[PDB]
Amino acid sequence: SVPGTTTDGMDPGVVATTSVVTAENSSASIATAGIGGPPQQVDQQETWRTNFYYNDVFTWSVADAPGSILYTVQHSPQNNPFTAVLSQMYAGWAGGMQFRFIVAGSGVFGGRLVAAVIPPGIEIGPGLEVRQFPHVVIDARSLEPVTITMPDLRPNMYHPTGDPGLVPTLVLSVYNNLINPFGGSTSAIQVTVETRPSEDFEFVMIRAPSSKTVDSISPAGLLTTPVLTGVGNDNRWNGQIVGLQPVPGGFSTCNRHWNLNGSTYGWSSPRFADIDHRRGSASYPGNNATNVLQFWYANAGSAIDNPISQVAPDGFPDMSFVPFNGPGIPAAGWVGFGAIWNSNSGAPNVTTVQAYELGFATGAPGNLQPTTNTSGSQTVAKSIYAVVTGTAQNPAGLFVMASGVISTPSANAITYTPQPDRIVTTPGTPAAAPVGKNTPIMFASVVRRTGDVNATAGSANGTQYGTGSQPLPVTIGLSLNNYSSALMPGQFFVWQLTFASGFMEIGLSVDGYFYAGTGASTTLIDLTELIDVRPVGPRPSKSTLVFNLG
Amino acid sequence: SVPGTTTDGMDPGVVATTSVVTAENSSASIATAGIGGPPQQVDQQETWRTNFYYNDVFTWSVADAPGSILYTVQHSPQNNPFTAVLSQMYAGWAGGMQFRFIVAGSGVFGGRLVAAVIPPGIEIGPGLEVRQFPHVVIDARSLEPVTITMPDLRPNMYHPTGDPGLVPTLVLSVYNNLINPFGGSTSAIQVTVETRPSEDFEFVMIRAPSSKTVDSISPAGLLTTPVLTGVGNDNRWNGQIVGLQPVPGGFSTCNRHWNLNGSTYGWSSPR
Amino acid sequence: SVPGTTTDGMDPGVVATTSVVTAENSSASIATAGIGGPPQQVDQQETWRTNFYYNDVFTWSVADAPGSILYTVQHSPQNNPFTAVLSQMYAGWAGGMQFRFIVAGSGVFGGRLVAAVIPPGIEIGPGLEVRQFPHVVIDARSLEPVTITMPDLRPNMYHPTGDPGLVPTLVLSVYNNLINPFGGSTSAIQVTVETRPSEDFEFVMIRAPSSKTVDSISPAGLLTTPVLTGVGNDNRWNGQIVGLQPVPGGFSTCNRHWNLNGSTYGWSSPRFADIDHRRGSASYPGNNATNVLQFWYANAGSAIDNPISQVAPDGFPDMSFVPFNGPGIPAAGWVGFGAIWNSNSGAPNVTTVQAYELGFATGAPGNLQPTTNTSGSQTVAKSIYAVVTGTAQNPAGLFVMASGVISTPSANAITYTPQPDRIVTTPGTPAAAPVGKNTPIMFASVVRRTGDVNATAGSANGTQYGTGSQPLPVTIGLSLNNYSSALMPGQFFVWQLTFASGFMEIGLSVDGYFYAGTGASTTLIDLTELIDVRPVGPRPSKSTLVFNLG
Repeated sequence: SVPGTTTDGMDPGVVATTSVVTAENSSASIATAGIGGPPQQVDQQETWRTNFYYNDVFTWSVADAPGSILYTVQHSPQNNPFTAVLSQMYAGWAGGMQFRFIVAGSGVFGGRLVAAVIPPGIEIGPGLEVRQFPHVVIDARSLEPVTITMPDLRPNMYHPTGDPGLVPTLVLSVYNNLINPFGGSTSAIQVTVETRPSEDFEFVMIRAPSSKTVDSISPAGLLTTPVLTGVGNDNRWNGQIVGLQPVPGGFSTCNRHWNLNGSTYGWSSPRFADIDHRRGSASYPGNNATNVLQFWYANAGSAIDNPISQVAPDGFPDMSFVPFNGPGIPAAGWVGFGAIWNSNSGAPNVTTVQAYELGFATGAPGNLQPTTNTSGSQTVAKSIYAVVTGTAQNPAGLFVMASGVISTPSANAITYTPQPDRIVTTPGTPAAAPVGKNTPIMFASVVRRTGDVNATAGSANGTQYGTGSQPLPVTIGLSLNNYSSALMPGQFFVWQLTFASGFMEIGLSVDGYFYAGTGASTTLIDLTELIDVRPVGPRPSKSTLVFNLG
Repeated sequence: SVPGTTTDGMDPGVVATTSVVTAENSSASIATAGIGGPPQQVDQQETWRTNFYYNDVFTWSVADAPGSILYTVQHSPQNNPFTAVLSQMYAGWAGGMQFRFIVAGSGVFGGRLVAAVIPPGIEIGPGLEVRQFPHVVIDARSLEPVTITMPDLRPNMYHPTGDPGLVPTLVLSVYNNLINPFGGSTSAIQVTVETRPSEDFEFVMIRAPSSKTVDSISPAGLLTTPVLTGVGNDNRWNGQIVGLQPVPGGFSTCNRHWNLNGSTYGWSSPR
Repeated sequence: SVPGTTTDGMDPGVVATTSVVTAENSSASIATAGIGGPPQQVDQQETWRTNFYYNDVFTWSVADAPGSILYTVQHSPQNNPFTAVLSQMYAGWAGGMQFRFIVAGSGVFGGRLVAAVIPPGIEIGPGLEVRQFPHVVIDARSLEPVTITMPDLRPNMYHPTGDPGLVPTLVLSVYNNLINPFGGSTSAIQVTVETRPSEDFEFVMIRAPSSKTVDSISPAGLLTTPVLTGVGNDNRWNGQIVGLQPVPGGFSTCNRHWNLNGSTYGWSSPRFADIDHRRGSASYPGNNATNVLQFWYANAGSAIDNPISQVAPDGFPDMSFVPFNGPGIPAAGWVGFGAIWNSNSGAPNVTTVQAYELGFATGAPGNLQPTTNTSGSQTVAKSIYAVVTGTAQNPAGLFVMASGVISTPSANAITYTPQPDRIVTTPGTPAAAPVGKNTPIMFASVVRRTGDVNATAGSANGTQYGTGSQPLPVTIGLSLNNYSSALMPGQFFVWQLTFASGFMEIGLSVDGYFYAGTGASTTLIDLTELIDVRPVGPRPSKSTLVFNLG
């Protein structure tokens, strides 16, 4: 006898068929994937083919209404961890994949789940009625696993590895409300999804692995475990990422931000080199030239140095200029050490070296006001400390070092200084907006300031944070590879961030912005107990990313 | 007609073989380990090798997330009591070892465990994912015991007792969260691990009692009963230890402090 | 009929046996790799198993003496491009591999090659007599391919994927001098090596690919094509790598340099953050405090801030201090913008902001002399331009920004400024020395200066170069992973850099230094027409790396 309480790795449990799984589909799938040649990696006795391996886990609570979606997977060789390795030596794939669900509940629970394979060409999200497709209904009291097969319903004769085309989507939604007849704090059970290729899965043509690599067919390898723990910086301050900042209002970052199409709207390369502009006018107030505040300005659009955009010099911060006058230190400003140099010889001036506040403004000879649009604006520098003399040369130049620190009027730290009310954006960049319970996030790094240059993380004076839209390895890999055929609009590419106590998901839209499903919470995420990052793949944007840190 | 509520000492229960237990692994283990001469203590009627005996017990809480480690042991003679007695009497070993798990829960509980055998070269830590190995899943409502045999996967021809080298590792983690539908104070059950050598386990060379090398006898002898309620002094002062106090936040002492690997970072020899 | 002039991909040509290939070795290899379980990926009709795929090409000239080694490969699943993909899902391997040699010569050429499989435990290099092993002799006039099989002569019962153990080595040396009876400029032919697994090759256990990944078993993925073209920086100046600098005398870099054991001797993390030191004495000369040169110094060894070494603060340059006085700009110095800050509050001073030269010196109150050893020395800063007033506080602090520029006394550029005569090294770091015709190389990046801040690559004023020991992605990946069981001492890990016109090899020693076989040439390599980088694996250090750029 074999009890139902212990299940083998190769045991499928009960096999739950659906009208979408037909012999005609299987025979047509084999017969027309044969245009790739003989099927490859089809040995039935291989260990990667015979066992089920983990794909996901999800929670089913009593508050989950009938029709609400709990699980959604897209047909891919990236669901299985071993067909994802084998796809790096083959140029195509076809066939189906089995999905084994193990429900972890007792015999006292009620409520049921429903499972349908959704054909390609149908939008996946809320309002998709899973119970009016051909479906299967699973109890909460299932002891044995329930494996359903996802066939290859494809309009192409095989899926190329780079662009697969249209694929089905397996949806597990709530059929009936899960009930606990006991009543109390214990109202949730868990369902584990595992996966294994079907008997008619195959790869079709071989190809050299030095062709389109793992970094060009999916953005799974961009956001790996050392990137988010201690190695990757951000794309604004070049500082070690120590957290995530949820932005419930939404923001819009243009500079050093790459979308999933391999394009940018900014004026900066994916690197932190210096800001060097030629022929911008420099000036200094009054008639006396001792301890004066050096000023520099140049119209946006006349920076003919960058092969990416003519708006601003490379590495210029996309922050509005905060106005200040006299010997008063401004609040929340990008300042960076630099100098004024004569354009005719390239020689920097001896005495005009200071920490210059860099930003975007509107009227440089008159009243200095901040701005966000680059149109009709100008890139404006002005030193925050005293400079002896000052170059009043009109064709003069400005050279400012790459990384920047925070201007703070006192020793005490302030909030994260690129707030969305002052981030400079060209006309045309799309904005990150909260979709469902998923709010956009930034990537906080500890950035020191001009009030305490000894201030580190956890300083008793107060810790200072600067935020970026993307990690630098993420936007470095996004500029080098194109992932248009990896995510439709209205979809996220989700990773899982396992922590020491909890676990929580982030997702990347086609715009390039990252999202965590935290709702309206503004509390910074610690990112210190982060142990593991793994990808799970394309998911709907209107499906809440999980977030529990307790 | 045993009802399943009472299990014999020799009864394994349901045998769950993942993908590592193969016949020709056993054949390539038995034939190869003849480099230690004739195999010793191989009599499959002796009671020390036919019965399951206690090794460890562990607690499965409702707060243990999926993927959390509950019970991991490297392949060793030390996972069995009588094999640990005989391992000081011999200088090499080979073969597998069965692990019988008995879950102490009623039929009202829910949640699953996952057990895999990890191959010898793999590093075991935070990044190891155990459900993406060939595994077996065990329910919290298991009445009969479940036996998972870890075979002897090895690149060496046998395992020296002082330097076994690369061994496989049985890893038992949480597959699904443990659920009590009542809630309340009861939030943890217990699993007892019994152990018994496999059909192909053996020793080879004899050697003098108490004489091996690396993997020095685990430091169970440096901390005994009197240390706390008798002799035994401190590092800064020479007084009896009257209590322990927990510091929230941590500390750092590097004067008379020696680490697992014998080394000090500082002055002041321990006297 | 099948002519010998056209050969199939699956055609082995003639099969050249050796006494090292025996039936007892094959049967023992199968019978004892069976302890891993059933053999995996052993389907004989698979396309990756049946075809030969490219491994290497090498040149055989008339100047190559009898006994000189032309080709050397180590037994590995990294020789084949498809067993290298399959090794990411398996925990072990065993069995042999075939090597197919196609000699490209006419029937007018003379001379012969010899081929032996060398057993493990034997040193590979010059003076290894291949003609006194069991061997096979191949003409220069061979029309059909010659395939010889490399058996698995192993003392382990299988090779684990991470550490394989002792493996054989296939050596192709010269048997007889290649002769052209014609005489002239055409004195070289080419031999192509291809590879295919043997019938008894296998993988033994499956494992999850999220285990020890491709970046931990071999350093092949560290030096990839975007790293050396336009993305990677260097570990000294954080600038885009535009070339390689051959150093025929040898050098020794300690700071921000990681070896293959995952260890460093430097005082810097693999990142370019700022230099922040507490309690170093600051001073300024004379009694007047206008336009004075600010000075700062602190003894090396009293920087209690770094969790890696107490020698110097994190990010401090390993360059000797070049002395200067008065209003004279020094030559070839690390200068970086910074300030002096009061240690009791962390507040930077308003007026002491300048471009400070940073270096290592010996006597700070007396005569400032340069130094290379860190022992008995001190980290010394001194501004290169005028600073109003100056903090004379003994417990004061220094904060200098991360990246540095060159100090140049005129507008004109100079040689690459971290010359090996001034690179600061702790006592204990090993030095890069020329082995054979292979000389160590650095990684030149265009670093701008204080004489022309508009100076870029190819400037009519003159281009300025700063060199580092390693690329930043290479030393970032070397700190995260340990490759002790990837290269024995006396070996290089070679990559191939294919250019538009030529192709040339670099190799990485266990010390962490890179080598190119260029002899005594000091000419900088252009690295602009670099199109492809691929790895080839462990090779002897006393075997000249190829170099032809024409």
